[PDB]
Amino acid sequence: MTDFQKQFFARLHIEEKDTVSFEDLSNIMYAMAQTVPFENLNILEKNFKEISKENLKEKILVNNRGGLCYELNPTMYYFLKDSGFDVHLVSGTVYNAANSIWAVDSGHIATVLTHHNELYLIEVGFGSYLPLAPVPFLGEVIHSATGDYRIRKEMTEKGNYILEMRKDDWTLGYAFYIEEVDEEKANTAQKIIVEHEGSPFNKVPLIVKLTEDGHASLTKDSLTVAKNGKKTKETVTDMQYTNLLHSKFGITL
Ligand SMILES: C[N+]1(CCCS(=O)(=O)[O-])CCCCC1
Repeated sequence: MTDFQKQFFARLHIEEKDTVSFEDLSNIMYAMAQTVPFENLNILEKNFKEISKENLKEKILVNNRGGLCYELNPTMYYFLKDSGFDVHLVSGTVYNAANSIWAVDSGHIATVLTHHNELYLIEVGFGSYLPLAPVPFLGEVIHSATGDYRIRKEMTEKGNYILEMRKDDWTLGYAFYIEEVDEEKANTAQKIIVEHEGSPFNKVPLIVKLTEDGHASLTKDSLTVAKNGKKTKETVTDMQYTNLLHSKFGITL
């Protein structure tokens, strides 16, 4: 068991395990969603670092922060790698179904896992749109509390595969290429999301995390808490913003 693995189990508040199985992945992903939030604050504080195993262990596992896709998915990638799984990073581009257009090119990073000769997409970083389990490339629908998810082989101008989702009809989440990439592509996604003028993540604070009974979202101005059949939206002032970061998301800057 490496230090990365130990800090990871600790971060997720789940049992240490010297042998991690495939059947375990779903519950680790669920635990990761409950504990590690999607957040962009290091872009705004201008203290993002190079994407690496050490920097990420320190930011996410030691300092109990969250991150964006190019931080959360490589984090899981490293955990999965030390756990003996055959894993790879892939690059893609998110689609903005609302406005019917692509997000910034090559802004997304994700993880693919090989088990028993079959491919699974491991997705823990796509905001709150989380499958909470591996998504089989064979095409099977994964049902989670955040919605439905499936992979399709499909050439677009942003990849040769797609992650589709709902919840009302199937809509494109992101397109990606199955071709393997490394940390340098991850650092490039960061640069893109930090710098590009059309990036959704370099203007205002954005923090989301799943919870027991739904999810919670925070911005410069408002806190949204969704439970089942109930949503609360409320204004947040600068004075309440530090407490909320800590109390709802375990974030201390
Ligand atoms: C296929 N598509 C996405 C459609 C968007 S939908 O929400 O309906 O799934 C349209 C532009 C070409 C590449 C992406």
